[PDB]
Amino acid sequence: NTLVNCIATAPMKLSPAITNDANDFNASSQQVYNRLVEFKAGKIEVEPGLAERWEISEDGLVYTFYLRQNVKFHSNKTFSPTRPLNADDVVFSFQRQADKNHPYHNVSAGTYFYFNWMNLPSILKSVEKVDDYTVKITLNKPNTPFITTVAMDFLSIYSKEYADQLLAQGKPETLDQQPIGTGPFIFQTNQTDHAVRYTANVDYWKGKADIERLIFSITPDAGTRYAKLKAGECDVIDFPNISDIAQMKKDPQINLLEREGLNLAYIGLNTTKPELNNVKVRQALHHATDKKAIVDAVYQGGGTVATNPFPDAVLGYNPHLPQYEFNLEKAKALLAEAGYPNGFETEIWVQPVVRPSNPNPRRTAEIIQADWAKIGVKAKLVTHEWADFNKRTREGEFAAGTYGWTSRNGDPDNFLFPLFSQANIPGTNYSRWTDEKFEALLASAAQIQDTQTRAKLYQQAVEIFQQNSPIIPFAHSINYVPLNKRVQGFVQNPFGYTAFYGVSLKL
Repeated sequence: NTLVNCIATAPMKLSPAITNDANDFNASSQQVYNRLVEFKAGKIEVEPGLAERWEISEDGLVYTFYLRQNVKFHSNKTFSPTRPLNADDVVFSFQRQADKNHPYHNVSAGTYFYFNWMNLPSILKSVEKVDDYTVKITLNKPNTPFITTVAMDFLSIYSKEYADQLLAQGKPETLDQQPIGTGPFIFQTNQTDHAVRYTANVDYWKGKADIERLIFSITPDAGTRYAKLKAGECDVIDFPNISDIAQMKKDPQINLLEREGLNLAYIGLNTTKPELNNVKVRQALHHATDKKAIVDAVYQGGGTVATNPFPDAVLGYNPHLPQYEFNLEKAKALLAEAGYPNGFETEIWVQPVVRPSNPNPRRTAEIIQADWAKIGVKAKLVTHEWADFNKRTREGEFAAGTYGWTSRNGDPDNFLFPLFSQANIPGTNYSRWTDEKFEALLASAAQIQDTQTRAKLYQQAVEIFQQNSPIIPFAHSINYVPLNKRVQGFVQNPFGYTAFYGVSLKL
């Protein structure tokens, strides 16, 4: 049994702690490593990983992880472990990142993109060994999403024994280039070009994987990946051309899996601009945003109309959030009501660098421009280079624009706080909107543990946001995993990653 995974580009880094491109994770953390807790398959909730169990103190400040016993690291021709995983390995993995003086902190000229993106420098107070099987993590303030952060790829647990050996041997770089973990697959040290090869770990604590060998074959052309998948020369492909999706849905040889991405494409509105400061005007522009047309024209099937600022996989989703239905007549009337019988002139900043959240900002902008014009809003499309687009948006120069956001941990806090907190102006809160009650709900919700209590708080916060319409959500992208019919037991991951543990091959 050999699964062939055909990927578009060669993975740059085989070390999750120092990876920028989330696609590298599929070649390392996803097969070779484990985390303290792991996301349940297909879900955003966590379950025990290298921690067999954990406790959180009353105040939400202290996380205590009790480590699974008799977990072995892999070996290669350079390294054979003499002890099982313990707290030293966990402390090493966190501290390499958090402690600038740590001996491995600059190994590989490494940059801890995710540690910083998830705000651990400010959230994390300390990571301490209590005993060999107990790790105590203390936060600077309570943060419920932290438990899900711990399950993210960048917090994969490395072997300190291996790291100690390599430092002693004068080649610490090897830690990042020849990965050793506790995970379900072992990185084959003998490697060829245009491919990454793995073998099943017989000693894996969850039980040995069904598939004995994994080949990641670099196959740069989308059309070729598709062709080979039909041919059974690939079992899985990535970055399928959207043009091919419709026919893939008809192909007997293909099992096309799909689900909404944890992202949002929206029209941002600068609520400090004279006309856009007016809530009724914003509601009017919202009524004059043809979301179905946009999704239809722009995503060519690979997207869904957004009703909430996050998809229904996210905690707090509200299936009956009131909508500003597309109605130009109502839009123009609202504009008159707001004191603008002849509308006004404005700008729509077009995003110049395509992202998965929105594969065609230019066409998005054009559709909106045409409808807005019909209600007397004359919006010129404005082009900028990537860096300018971003910097002058953060600084509040824009009026309207085509923007997107992707959540990395999938928690409602990691949509609503970045987008709408006062603290993120100037910053990720492009619209500059704030509301005292809304901000209090976000803080309470981020600092409360109970799931259903959080969900109600988020639903309340989102209703306030919706009433004020500071941005106009229009789409979530759809992620696709095209599989050959032979592969069984693969579960699509909300974050987009591909894990092959638990997967089996027919025929």
